[PDB]
Amino acid sequence: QESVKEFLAKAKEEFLKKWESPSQNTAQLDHFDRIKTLGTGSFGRVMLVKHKETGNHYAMKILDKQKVVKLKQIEHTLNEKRILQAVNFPFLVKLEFSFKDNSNLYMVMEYVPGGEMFSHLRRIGRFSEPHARFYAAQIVLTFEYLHSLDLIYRDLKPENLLIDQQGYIQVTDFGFAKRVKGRTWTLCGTPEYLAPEIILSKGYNKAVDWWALGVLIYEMAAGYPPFFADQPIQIYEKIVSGKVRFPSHFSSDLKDLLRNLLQVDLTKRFGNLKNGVNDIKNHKWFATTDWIAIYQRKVEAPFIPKFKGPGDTSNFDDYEEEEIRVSINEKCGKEFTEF
Ligand SMILES: O=S1(=O)N[C@@H]2CNC[C@@H]2Oc2ncccc21
Ligand SMILES: O=S1(=O)N[C@@H]2CNC[C@@H]2Oc2ncccc21
Ligand SMILES: O=S1(=O)N[C@@H]2CNC[C@@H]2Oc2ncccc21
Ligand SMILES: O=S1(=O)N[C@@H]2CNC[C@@H]2Oc2ncccc21
Repeated sequence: QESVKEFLAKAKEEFLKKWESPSQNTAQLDHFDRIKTLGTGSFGRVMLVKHKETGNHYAMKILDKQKVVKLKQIEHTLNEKRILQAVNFPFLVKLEFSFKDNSNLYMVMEYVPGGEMFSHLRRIGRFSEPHARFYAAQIVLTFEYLHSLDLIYRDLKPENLLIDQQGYIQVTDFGFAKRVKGRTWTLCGTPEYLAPEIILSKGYNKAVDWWALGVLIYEMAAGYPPFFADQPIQIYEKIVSGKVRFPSHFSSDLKDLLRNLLQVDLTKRFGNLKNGVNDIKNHKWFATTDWIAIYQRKVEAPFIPKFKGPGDTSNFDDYEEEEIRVSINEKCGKEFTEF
């Protein structure tokens, strides 16, 4: 379709302009009041903050430079910020500011008060097929966009998909995203969502995102992912086996789509064939989907999260509140020069 081609051509032009001249150092920490920790991990956390001058709320991802270095995440962190400042798509979180100080890297993003899809999925148990399909269509369009820019996302899972005030998805967490022409090799991602070629240490490509979409759609519609176990090695054995069991409540169209996304041979996997994303968009399971209406955000969402206002944190959970320390001395300045 000419409209799609012209759209993706302009999308790549606009991405490349920002990719080649990234923004840096667009705020500082004391421009914000810290409100609450929204999530925490091994080298950083995300905090709800309020900008003092404007009153606007934001999600501030804070990465400890020393821990980033220790966990060998320098390149990944530089990828994340460079990609986020260059992308623009309705279902991608907007990066509003970035900056660094003696201790930390900061990415200040739009705050999405509806919470993680993970929470709603576990609360409701499973999504109906129409509900899962509404979210899946947004991911399909987002991956069509990212892949057209030579970006691989590499961290699709329910915790990384926030639900906004209109009930639409905002993809967060570009920590593993990478601009790749051709193949890449890093072992990264969450075990349940890894394609076989990642587990087998192969050079892999954007087809791993389409595999992860298969896992996500299965998990949304079943309530649990297709490959699970207590030990990652047992998960990996199931992933590489070519065996998936579907709940009997799955429609035949859903099972067919999932057999083609959860295709262990990457050369036969939907999204990675000659017709690319169109094998997915034209699949029977998406027959009711108005792709343009989804992109234009004209479809009524199946679900609007309950929240009281732009600063409401009720849909996020409670974490120990720790200091945001900024050392009197600069740490790892050389490593993060480009940030
Ligand atoms: O609530 S989160 O902390 N959940 C996830 C944990 N890391 C990926 C997601 O990061 C976030 N990004 C923006 C806002 C909130 C969050
Ligand atoms: O639900 S939104 O208020 N927020 C979302 C988060 N930023 C992108 C989305 O923006 C929107 N665009 C159109 C209608 C509604 C919305
Ligand atoms: O620790 S790494 O092995 N992590 C990533 C794996 N492939 C890209 C990165 O390669 C590296 N380049 C230089 C030093 C260390 C590494
Ligand atoms: O609380 S809102 O859903 N509605 C508000 C009423 N006037 C506009 C405001 O829009 C919002 N913008 C960002 C987050 C939440 C909201």
